[PDB]
Amino acid sequence: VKESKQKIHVGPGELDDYYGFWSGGHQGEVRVLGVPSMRELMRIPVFNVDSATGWGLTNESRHIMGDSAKFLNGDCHHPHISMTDGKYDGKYLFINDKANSRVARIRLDIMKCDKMITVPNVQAIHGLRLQKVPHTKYVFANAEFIIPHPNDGKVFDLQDENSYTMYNAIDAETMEMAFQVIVDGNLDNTDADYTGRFAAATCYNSEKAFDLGGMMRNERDWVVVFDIHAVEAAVKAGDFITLGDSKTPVLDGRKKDGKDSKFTRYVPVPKNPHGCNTSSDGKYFIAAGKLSPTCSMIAIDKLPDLFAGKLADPRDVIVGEPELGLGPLHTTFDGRGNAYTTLFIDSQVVKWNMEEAVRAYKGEKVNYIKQKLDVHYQPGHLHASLCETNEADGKWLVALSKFSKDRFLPVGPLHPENDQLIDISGDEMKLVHDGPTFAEPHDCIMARRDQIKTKKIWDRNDPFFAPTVEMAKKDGINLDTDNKVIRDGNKVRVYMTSMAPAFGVQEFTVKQGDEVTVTITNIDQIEDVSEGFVVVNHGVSMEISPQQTSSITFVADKPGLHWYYCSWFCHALHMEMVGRMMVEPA
Amino acid sequence: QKIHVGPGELDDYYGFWSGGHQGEVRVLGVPSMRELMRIPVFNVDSATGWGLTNESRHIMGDSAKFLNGDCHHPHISMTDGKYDGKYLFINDKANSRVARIRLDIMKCDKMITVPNVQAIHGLRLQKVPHTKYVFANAEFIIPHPNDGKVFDLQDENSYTMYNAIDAETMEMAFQVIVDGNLDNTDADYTGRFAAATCYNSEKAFDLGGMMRNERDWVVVFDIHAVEAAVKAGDFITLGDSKTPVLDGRKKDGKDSKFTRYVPVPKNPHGCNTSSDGKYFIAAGKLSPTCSMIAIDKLPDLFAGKLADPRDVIVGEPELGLGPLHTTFDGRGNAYTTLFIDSQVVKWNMEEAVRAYKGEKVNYIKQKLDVHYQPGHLHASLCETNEADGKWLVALSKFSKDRFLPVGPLHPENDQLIDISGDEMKLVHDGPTFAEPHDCIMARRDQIKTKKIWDRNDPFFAPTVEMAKKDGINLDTDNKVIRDGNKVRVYMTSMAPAFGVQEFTVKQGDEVTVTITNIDQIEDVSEGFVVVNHGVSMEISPQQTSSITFVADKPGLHWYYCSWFCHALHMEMVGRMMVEPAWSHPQFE
Ligand code: CUZ
Ligand code: CUA
Ligand code: CUA
Ligand SMILES: [Ca+2]
Ligand SMILES: [Ca+2]
Ligand SMILES: [Cl-]
Ligand SMILES: [Cl-]
Ligand SMILES: [K+]
Ligand code: NA
Ligand code: NA
Ligand SMILES: [Zn+2]
Ligand SMILES: [Zn+2]
Repeated sequence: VKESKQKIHVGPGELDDYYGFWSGGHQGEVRVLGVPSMRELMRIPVFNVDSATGWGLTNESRHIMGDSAKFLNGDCHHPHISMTDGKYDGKYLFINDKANSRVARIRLDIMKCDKMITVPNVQAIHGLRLQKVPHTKYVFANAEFIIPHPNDGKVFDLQDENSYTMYNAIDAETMEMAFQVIVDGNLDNTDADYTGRFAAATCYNSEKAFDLGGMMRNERDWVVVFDIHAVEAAVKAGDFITLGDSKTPVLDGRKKDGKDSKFTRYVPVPKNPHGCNTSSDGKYFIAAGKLSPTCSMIAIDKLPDLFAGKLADPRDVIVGEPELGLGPLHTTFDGRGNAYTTLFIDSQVVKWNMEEAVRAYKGEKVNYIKQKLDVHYQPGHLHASLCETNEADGKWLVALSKFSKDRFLPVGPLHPENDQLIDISGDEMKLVHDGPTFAEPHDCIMARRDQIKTKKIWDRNDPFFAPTVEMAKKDGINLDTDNKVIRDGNKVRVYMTSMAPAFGVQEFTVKQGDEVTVTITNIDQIEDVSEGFVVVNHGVSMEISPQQTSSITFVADKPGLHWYYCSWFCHALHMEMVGRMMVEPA
Repeated sequence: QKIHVGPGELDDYYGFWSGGHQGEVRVLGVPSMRELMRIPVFNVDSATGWGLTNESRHIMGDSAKFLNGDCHHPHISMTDGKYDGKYLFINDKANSRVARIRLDIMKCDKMITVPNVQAIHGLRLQKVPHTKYVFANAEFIIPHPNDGKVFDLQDENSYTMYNAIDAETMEMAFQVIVDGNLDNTDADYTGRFAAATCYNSEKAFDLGGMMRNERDWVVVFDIHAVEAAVKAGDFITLGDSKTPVLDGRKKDGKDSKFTRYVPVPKNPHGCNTSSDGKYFIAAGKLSPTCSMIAIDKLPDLFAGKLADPRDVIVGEPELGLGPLHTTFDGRGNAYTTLFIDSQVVKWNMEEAVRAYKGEKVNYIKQKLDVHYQPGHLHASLCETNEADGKWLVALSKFSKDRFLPVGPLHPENDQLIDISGDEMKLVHDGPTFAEPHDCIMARRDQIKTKKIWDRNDPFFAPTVEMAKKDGINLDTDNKVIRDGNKVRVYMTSMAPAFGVQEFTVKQGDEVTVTITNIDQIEDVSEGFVVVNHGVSMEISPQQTSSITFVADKPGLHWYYCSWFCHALHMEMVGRMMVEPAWSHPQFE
């Protein structure tokens, strides 16, 4: 006997116990929440353009974004935190972009996106998860959509021998591609084991069909299992091809005339399986059945025998297939031996015992279902605290439901997502809070307060603006002290320190048509004194926090006097923290 | 008064938060302080496609080229001094705009770039007899014309202007040249008078100069005189704008017909009309006071019956260090933020007036510590004659240690305070992003929203008229219209299928995709994303939305529905096939 009775109220002056990192959904950012209050503490821009901080306008952010800075949109789903020895290490958060086929890395000490990659030769990065052991060496990313190779407009047939999609491994630390594995069918979600050897992905379109009926044709799709060690061996030996103009090593993980690749095994699993979730004890890849009212449990410790050819049938690694309810989509873990699965149709979370399910699969009459909790309504992902680690603590569960209906005040034709906080600390799940959220966050991840360590003020050597420091060095500028205007043809490079309540350069004059770069270094040492910079009627806006250098470039296409001002309330004299750009005509 | 909204309970109020430097408007439930919706305005929203779609770019006009805004001041339209729930208006200081949000669909439906001005900051609405005008301050003095021949703020043609916009048409109604500059503004409860604070009577550009004068002022506008002069045709126009411009400057110590200047210390900031209609209350900021302007002494002021403009001041209570903003409980108490002392001070307005006449009396009732450095504050219904004295939100600029560390950039702290009693009680710390400066609350029953669009809605009526030139019935048609190097795809959609699931174009073609969501059920929002083309938008029930992009890449390119709509959402996809340029006629 043990009751679910955790406190959910965080009053004024008290602090949350966990960080929550929510996907921004179709809006493209990442959001930091406090748990259990469920309040949003910060927004981290990634694929969106943020007016407030200038992400997508500043030179530092556009440098990180590369050519994809031309896109103003992203579509996020799956946020994950880097691990060492199967425990969160607080270093990085990674997230997908389904719309423009990217992966982004967030540095959790500064809470900013610091690296971004467009995955080559694929369309739509959706499923995403991290290697656990011995650390997050790879980020594993699913490209969802089958395309021709090359995709040059000669062939559109998705059944062509060179039409396929690929599993993607990105080097977590350099954020360069590591390798890609061609697969049969398509990819939905993915997860990794607790050794570094195996990873797995559900596939819903084993039919390689383009119509909805054609995609639900097979009684069984599969989860494809990857022998990452075998892939690495082939890469070290130079046994790969490359595609197009990408140097990324490409391995062929498809079945050929019924013959298995060395890199993959295809395990039959019903049906359009969706979630692919690794239990915190490291025993199982659990695939949610979706169109089948089941989950399929793959025994990770049978995978070595599978790849060695010691098992008679790939179905032999399946050790449980519990029947749970209608529309199972995703699974999470309390660390006590239970799994928690969302039932999209029944609109519930079902708590079930994994080892009891395994015994039932063998024929024992044992009820593995512990409880079903109604949620409101149509849940997709769910997430228990530390569930992706061997420290899963069984304290909090968030279920992310797609249809909020009447759970909040009406706000027009568009509705919020309902992210419901559930106490799982005791024997009985208890619903404690309804959290409305914008643009369908879809999935989220939690970390203990003591697993995250952030900077109070920037380091002057920070790589985030190192390229700007280098520019300054070429101009002979000391960013910590200088207030100078550099003239170079029709290019003007203004450098200034800023400290509330005065810009270090309070006026400058240019010629109509000049290309103006303004570089600002906030030389305050006081935490929380953020500064801003806005050029009126020129589309220019950015943040400069303490000890940060930020820069932005725009053309002075309008003659006359044009004001700039500090946007971040920084001082009692904030309204008066302003300057003048004077633009001479021809 | 219940503080917590449990699962299945609803909030009692809507809150409309300024999005600050991030540029949107946010809808919260009060008292839970949870965000229920985001309404894109000056930001580009990946999720709904605002700033990408043809409908939204049509509304933004030429300013669709800007990806930023800087919001401060949301206000709800009124009839006879009470909110009527029709419209929300908000400022853009960064690119000099005013936007209107329709509160039935919770979208921005109109936007205007205010001509011949820089930086729209202060904004407020006429109260009586209804919101005929939106009043908006341009903060910064500029040359006229601003053609780069003259830069001097002291020149006789350097000035800023007060701006009145027609609330219903969202066209300019008039502009009034002022001395000094303009910070915040409010309006009376008759329709005759509006008022604005000024902090730069010195017309300087450096920090020292802007603080030189012991007093600046609040400028008072006689709107009846302005309208009369417009009907009489006694006005000029500036540049290409047809907006009537009236001159409200002093000339050689003689007042204009349109304005009076009441000296107020010092770099005053907030300008707030008491809910009983009695006072314009100016927050003294660099002066540890507020200045109370007796609205019923204004007619005499404008008729020469008073010797000194200061004679309309009937109170000037000493409150504390750095007064910025004032609000009202409807019980005769005012509440003022003290930025430096980091408090909310509750004070009785009638007793402050008594003390100004020398009657020794302590008008200060309570000082509540807030965390930290508060800017604006808002009490529920404070802008109307129904000010109900229930909730107060103070919007503080430095949250410091009140929330978990999230790196060098901190959230703002918007603190909900219970004022239903004699003692202010702090009940909730609400962190927010990008500095909402201000917010406005409305009772649940003051807001009525639509769940399904009407097919004739003006938001996409331009799109309906485009479709008709192509012979298209948007409610039924799934057609690919070709027109040179332009391709216009029209489709219905209803979960989980697009009505056009594939189409073929030539490389370089300009493709417009128009989708009409013909579902009838509430909350089946659909989406549309073209992979690797920077294309994303929302289509809600009965809405038509459209988006235009160049098919610049040969090959097969998937599109998919982004908004979860169905159990078969994952499979609601389509294919754009782009034939390569080398297989079609070659152009340079
Ligand atoms: Cu722009 S100021 Cu006190 Cu309104 Cu926040
Ligand atoms: Cu510097 Cu506000
Ligand atoms: Cu239609 Cu998702
Ligand atoms: Ca299938
Ligand atoms: Ca002054
Ligand atoms: Cl998953
Ligand atoms: Cl104000
Ligand atoms: K702040
Ligand atoms: Na990169
Ligand atoms: Na307009
Ligand atoms: Zn997902
Ligand atoms: Zn899912």
